[PDB]
Amino acid sequence: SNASAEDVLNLLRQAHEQEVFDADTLLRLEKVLDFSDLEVRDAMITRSRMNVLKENDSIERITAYVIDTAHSRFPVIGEDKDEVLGILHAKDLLKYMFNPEQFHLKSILRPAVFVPEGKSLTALLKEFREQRNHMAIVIDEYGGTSGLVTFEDIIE
Amino acid sequence: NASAEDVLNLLRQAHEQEVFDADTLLRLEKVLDFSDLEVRDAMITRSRMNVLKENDSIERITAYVIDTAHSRFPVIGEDKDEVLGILHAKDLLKYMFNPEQFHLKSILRPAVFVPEGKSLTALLKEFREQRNHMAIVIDEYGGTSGLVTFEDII
Ligand SMILES: Nc1ncnc2c1ncn2[C@@H]1O[C@H](CO)[C@@H](O)[C@H]1O
Ligand SMILES: Nc1ncnc2c1ncn2[C@@H]1O[C@H](CO)[C@@H](O)[C@H]1O
Repeated sequence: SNASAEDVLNLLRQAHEQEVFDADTLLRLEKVLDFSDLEVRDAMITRSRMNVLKENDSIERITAYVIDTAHSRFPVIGEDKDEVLGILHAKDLLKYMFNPEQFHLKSILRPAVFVPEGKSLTALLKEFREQRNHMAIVIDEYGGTSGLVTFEDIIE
Repeated sequence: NASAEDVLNLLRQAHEQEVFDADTLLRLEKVLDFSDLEVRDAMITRSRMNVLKENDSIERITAYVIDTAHSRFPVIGEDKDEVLGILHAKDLLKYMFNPEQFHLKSILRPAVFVPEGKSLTALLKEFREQRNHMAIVIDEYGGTSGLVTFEDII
């Protein structure tokens, strides 16, 4: 026939009132339902607001910036934010705890995963869980950087 | 029981009607089929926990943290039945250019403790409210049973 999320909601609210499951479960199911309507667009941090690291910055300046912002992962850029070279994970810096003089950012930089703004959060979540990924870079329909999106932001 | 099955097949029907996609269906099914789960069911058991000893040197701590590659670690005193707090790996960066100043306890956060028989559903809720990611699971006498993470229950 034909249906809406509304019909599913009624169906579930019904089961709860018939005590098939409890209030907390009901809230969890409705949250999943609401989540299914969302896209990367809805959870991303926009380009002009991302905290990034410059390709050629010193270990001292990188480390201070990482501590200051307290993030765990950072896009690393070349000329500007439309040239993302990779992702640095804050804790990969600890490899240089005792030999900072040997710091080589390219030695610890990981490749960036790219996604479009229209991608469903359910697909993104599945891919984050599979790839053991935590951050993706969001690309606009022309190849430019639209922003970034994180696992911790979407599981909120 | 007949209540649960029924809710399920109507969820599948809503899927075949384009209400939501297969990925969502999976999430919904999981939240149901597994709504009776407890912390006990998702925990990393005591022997498999990767922990830090309170008095280990910055060298030993740092190598272990890099090797196991977790982002969070219980910190213990005498043994695993004495958890003193949780260390976030990135907080070690505080000592990058002054490793001689290392004081593990200055970067140690309070541990949260939960019972084995707590529902995952309730735990999930408390993790989200508390902006918490790890809990230490304890038995009926306060002994450590294991640890449990947001990652593992979602
Ligand atoms: N490298 C980054 N640049 C801009 N915002 C971030 C970055 N990493 C995490 N965030 C956001 O800040 C919060 C805490 O890090 C996260 O929930 C996320 O929304
Ligand atoms: N301190 C720790 N000791 C043992 N396993 C952990 C620790 N922190 C996260 N994990 C588990 O390692 C896996 C990868 O993060 C997850 O299943 C997570 O639960």
